[PDB]
Order: sequence, then C-alpha cells, then structure tokens
Amino acid sequence: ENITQWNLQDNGTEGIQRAMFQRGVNRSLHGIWPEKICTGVPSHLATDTELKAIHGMMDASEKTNYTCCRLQRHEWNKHGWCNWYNIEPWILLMNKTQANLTEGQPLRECAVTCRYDRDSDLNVVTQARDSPTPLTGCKKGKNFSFAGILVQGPCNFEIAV
Ligand SMILES: *[C@@H]1O[C@H](CO)[C@@H](O[C@@H]2O[C@H](CO)[C@@H](O[C@@H]3O[C@H](CO[C@@H]4O[C@H](CO)[C@@H](O)[C@H](O)[C@@H]4O)[C@@H](O)[C@H](O[C@H]4O[C@H](CO)[C@@H](O)[C@H](O)[C@@H]4O)[C@@H]3O)[C@H](O)[C@H]2NC(C)=O)[C@H](O)[C@H]1NC(C)=O
Ligand SMILES: *[C@@H]1O[C@H](CO)[C@@H](O[C@@H]2O[C@H](CO)[C@@H](O[C@@H]3O[C@H](CO[C@@H]4O[C@H](CO)[C@@H](O)[C@H](O)[C@@H]4O)[C@@H](O)[C@H](O[C@H]4O[C@H](CO)[C@@H](O)[C@H](O)[C@@H]4O)[C@@H]3O)[C@H](O)[C@H]2NC(C)=O)[C@H](O)[C@H]1NC(C)=O
Ligand SMILES: Nc1ccn([C@@H]2O[C@H](COP(=O)(O)O)[C@@H](O)[C@H]2O)c(=O)n1
Ligand SMILES: *[C@@H]1O[C@H](CO)[C@@H](O)[C@H](O)[C@H]1NC(C)=O
Ligand SMILES: *[C@@H]1O[C@H](CO)[C@@H](O)[C@H](O)[C@H]1NC(C)=O
Ligand SMILES: *[C@@H]1O[C@H](CO)[C@@H](O)[C@H](O)[C@H]1NC(C)=O
Repeated sequence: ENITQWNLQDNGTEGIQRAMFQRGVNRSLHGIWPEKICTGVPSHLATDTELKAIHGMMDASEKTNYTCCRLQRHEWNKHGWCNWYNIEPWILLMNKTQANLTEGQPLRECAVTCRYDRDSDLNVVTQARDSPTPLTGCKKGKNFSFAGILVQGPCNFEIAV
C-alpha cells in the first residue's frame, strides 16, 4: 500500500545524486508514502535531533549540504504526522528502511527517474521505488544501472505475465 522511494548515486546528476557519489553512498531514502497526504498544522514539530535519528538518510537540499533535515521534516509534515500520529514509530520505520537500503540492492527495486548516459549506453537510475511506475528520462531498449548494478528491465523482478 505505502510507496517506498529512494535516491541513488549518479555523478552525472547535479544535487543529492552527485553528493551521494562523492560520499560513497549508494541509496538514500526519500520517503514512505501512504495514500493520505497531510494538510494543515502538524500534530508535532519534527526536531533536528529526532530527524538525525534516521541514520544514513541524506537531505535533497544543497542548503544543508545534503545532510539533514529539510527533506526529513518535509516528509514528516506532508506524509508522516496524519498517518503515523506519533514521531517515534515513524522515525523507527524510516531508520529501519534506510538501514535496509544501506545493505545493498533491495528485494524490490524499480526505476522511477533515469539519466540516459550516452558513453555507457545505460539508463542510470537516479530514483527508485519498491513497486513499478511510469518512467521519467529512461530511454527504451537500454539496460538499467541501479547504483552500479546492471538490470535488463526497469525492475529487479518480473512484473508482467
Ligand atoms: C563527476 O561529474 C562532474 C560534472 O559532470 C565532473 O566534473 C566535470 O569534469 C570536467 C573534467 O575535468 C570539468 O570540465 C572542465 O571544465 C572547465 C570549465 O568549465 C566550466 O568551469 C566551471 C567552473 O567555472 C565548472 O564548474 C563548470 O562545469 C563549467 O562548465 C574547462 O576549462 C575544462 O577544459 C579544460 O580541460 C579539458 C579536459 O582536460 C581540456 O581539453 C580543455 O581544453 C581545457 O584545458 C574542462 O572541460 C567540468 O567543469 C566538471 N563539471 C562540474 C560541474 O564540476 C567530474 O569529472 C565527474 N567525476 C568523475 C568521473 O569522477
Ligand atoms: C503504511 O503506512 C501506514 C500509515 O498510513 C502505517 O500505519 C500506521 O502505523 C503506525 C504504526 O507504526 C500506527 O501508529 C500507531 O497508531 C496508534 C493509534 O491507532 C488508532 O487505530 C487506527 C488504525 O488501526 C488509526 O487509524 C486510528 O486513527 C487510531 O489513532 C497510536 O496509539 C500508536 O502510538 C502508541 O505507540 C507509540 C510508540 O509506537 C507511542 O509513541 C504512543 O504514545 C502510543 O502509546 C502509534 O502511533 C498507525 O495507526 C498506522 N496508521 C494507519 C492510518 O493505519 C503502516 O505501518 C505502513 N506500513 C508499511 C508496511 O510501511
Ligand atoms: N505518491 C507520491 C508522492 C511523491 N512522489 C514524488 O516525490 C516528489 C516529492 O513528492 P513529496 O514532496 O510529496 O515528497 C514528487 O514530485 C514526485 O516526484 C510520487 O511520485 N508519488
Ligand atoms: C528490513 O528487512 C528485513 C529483512 O528483509 C525485514 O524483516 C523488515 O521488514 C525490513 N524493514 C523495513 C522497514 O522495510
Ligand atoms: C537506526 O538504524 C541503525 C542502523 O543503521 C541502528 O542500529 C540504530 O541504532 C537505529 N536508530 C534508532 C533511532 O533506532
Ligand atoms: C555500492 O554499490 C556497488 C554495486 O553493488 C558496490 O560494489 C559497492 O560496494 C557499494 N558501496 C557501498 C558503500 O555499499
């Protein structure tokens, strides 16, 4: 039901992807998205101390030099509070999800966004998720590179019949 999405290293893409490449980080959690989007005043303001407890998750913002906590806070505000009700189980889930992502190639990994690299003739995956979705910037007929891992299709598991 919830979509889990993350960023992948790519020196060819400006921002978080380049920062991950430079720091030797392969996968950085973006969010865990239930169907319901939060609106209005959050029930708790996420502190830097709470958000720093999501170990390994890099901020997408250049303002924090891709560390913490703009992306982390935006995720709690837009997807967290109204669905998890309390910050503690949300931090634990996000931390465990990132800990799992840091181990290597997840059991379910599907391309979201690509940067086609002419030199290697590969779709370099910049964002991926745990379920298939329509692709962005991925050139048809080309193999996929998920933080170095070569996959023939957009997912590391068969989707179709
Ligand atoms: C990781 O990804 C980044 C971005 O793609 C790469 O950085 C690029 O690397 C190249 C090669 O060193 C750099 O190209 C050189 O750019 C010089 C100037 O271009 C502008 O300069 C600014 C700063 O003002 C850069 O930040 C901008 O990108 C600008 O466009 C240019 O002078 C230079 O030419 C000289 O060297 C070449 C090649 O040797 C000679 O042929 C040429 O005649 C001249 O002497 C280069 O073309 C490029 O600037 C870098 N871009 C950024 C954004 O930092 C890394 O190389 C990639 N890393 C890997 C694989 O580790
Ligand atoms: C997918 O995403 C959903 C969110 O959409 C996740 O479900 C939420 O999971 C958390 C558990 O991590 C649940 O939070 C706990 O909620 C308790 C309140 O629950 C009531 O029951 C129903 C649902 O059965 C709610 O919809 C109601 O509105 C109620 O409010 C709450 O009491 C509890 O807090 C207790 O424990 C914590 C520590 O764990 C203490 O800090 C706290 O004070 C208190 O003692 C939790 O906050 C939450 O209910 C779930 N939300 C929904 C809407 O179902 C799924 O886990 C996700 N799954 C995956 C696989 O990602
Ligand atoms: N259900 C969702 C939620 C977010 N997203 C993606 O993540 C980006 C950031 O969305 P959020 O600001 O809601 O985290 C969106 O512009 C989109 O690229 C998505 O594709 N599907
Ligand atoms: C982390 O992976 C382990 C092993 O697959 C699993 O039991 C657990 O559900 C995972 N946690 C999250 C938050 O995905
Ligand atoms: C988060 O994950 C790490 C592994 O990366 C773990 O051992 C750490 O103690 C966890 N943090 C919390 C706040 O549970
Ligand atoms: C990143 O992924 C590549 C491809 O699997 C791997 O060889 C390398 O060890 C990984 N680095 C980290 C820090 O996990």
